Amino acid sequence: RVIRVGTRKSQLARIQTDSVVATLKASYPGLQFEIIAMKSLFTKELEHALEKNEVDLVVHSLKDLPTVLPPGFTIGAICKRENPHDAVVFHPKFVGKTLETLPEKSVVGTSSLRRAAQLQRKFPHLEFRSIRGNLNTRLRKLDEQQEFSAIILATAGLQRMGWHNRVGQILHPEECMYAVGQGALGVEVRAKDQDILDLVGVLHDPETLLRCIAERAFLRHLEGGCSVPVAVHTAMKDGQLYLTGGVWSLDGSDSIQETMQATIHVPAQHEDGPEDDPQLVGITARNIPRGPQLAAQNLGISLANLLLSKGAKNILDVARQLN
Ligand SMILES: *Cc1[nH]c(Cc2[nH]c(Cc3[nH]c(Cc4[nH]cc(CCC(=O)O)c4CC(=O)O)c(CCC(=O)O)c3CC(=O)O)c(CCC(=O)O)c2CC(=O)O)c(CCC(=O)O)c1CC(=O)O
Repeated sequence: RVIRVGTRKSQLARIQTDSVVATLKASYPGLQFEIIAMKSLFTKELEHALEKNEVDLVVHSLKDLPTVLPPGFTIGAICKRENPHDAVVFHPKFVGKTLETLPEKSVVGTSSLRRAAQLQRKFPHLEFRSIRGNLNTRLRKLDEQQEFSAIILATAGLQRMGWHNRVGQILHPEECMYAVGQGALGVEVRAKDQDILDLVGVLHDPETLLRCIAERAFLRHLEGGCSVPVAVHTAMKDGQLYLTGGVWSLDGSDSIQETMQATIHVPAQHEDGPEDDPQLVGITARNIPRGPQLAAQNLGISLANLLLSKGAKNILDVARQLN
């Protein structure tokens, strides 16, 4: 009867879970949804819950899900993407500044290798430094202490907190391309639970799905391991899917970046697809035509092979061993 939704207890995970449950209740007003509250450790804890039929589905930020999931789990819904951009919050003394106009040697807080690599390259006169804590803690550090002049974070995190007004600068791709999956939510479920897969398949957004298949296929084929600097940009326009991807050394000084495109129509109709169909980069979308999904996957693989031909494996190897 009731659909059990497991969640981490942190505030942003609860907000994300609530928003997905709200969309499910809009399609299914006659159904009961119960929220059960209980990093890579907690991902496995939620997977255990799901393996043991303690919960039926779990909501993650998509960028937080590896491109290979354990067997028995799949991503049963890619929700419509929120804003994928990275953003800057400034120290309060910096009224109306941007990263371009901060004094030289200002310290910017980020614990993302990806952001730090791209931003050191774009802003060589700033210092980029690790900062610890959840979003409320980083904002306190910034408001109360003098170490940091600014911090970097995902716009969609602040947006979900109701704190969009804290944003002082939205970074564009030439400054900082986003992480694979950033801004999309993914729902993880048991790989062979057909009732729940049909249920959450109403959440799939076809454009976001194809974009993220391509972003994820690209990342998987690079085989860089976790936490190397890799970033993407995707757009669907005029029948084309565009994928830009890049890799960087930790200090940003070495980089390879290329763009490929493919003719991929965004499907507007749901279709009743076959059940034997294997998942693509951990995603199961049986109600969306399969052809465009495979084409999005092939685009990511292609762009990854191009980058590897131009030397990406050596950049990723060095970055991985120096993190
Ligand atoms: C091998 C491998 N492991 C993973 C899982 C994985 N993903 C990341 C990316 C990551 N996560 C966070 C924290 C965060 N998650 C969501 C938000 C809000 C935005 C949103 O919903 O999209 C946030 C906060 C925020 O971004 O503001 C971060 C940022 C950490 C920080 O700011 O200090 C990042 C890094 C980034 O965006 O560049 C991680 C890293 C976690 C970390 O660095 O703290 C991990 C696990 C790990 O590497 O240990 C993946 C998937 C990565 C992807 O798809 O983007 C992979 C890749 C693979 O399978 O090859």
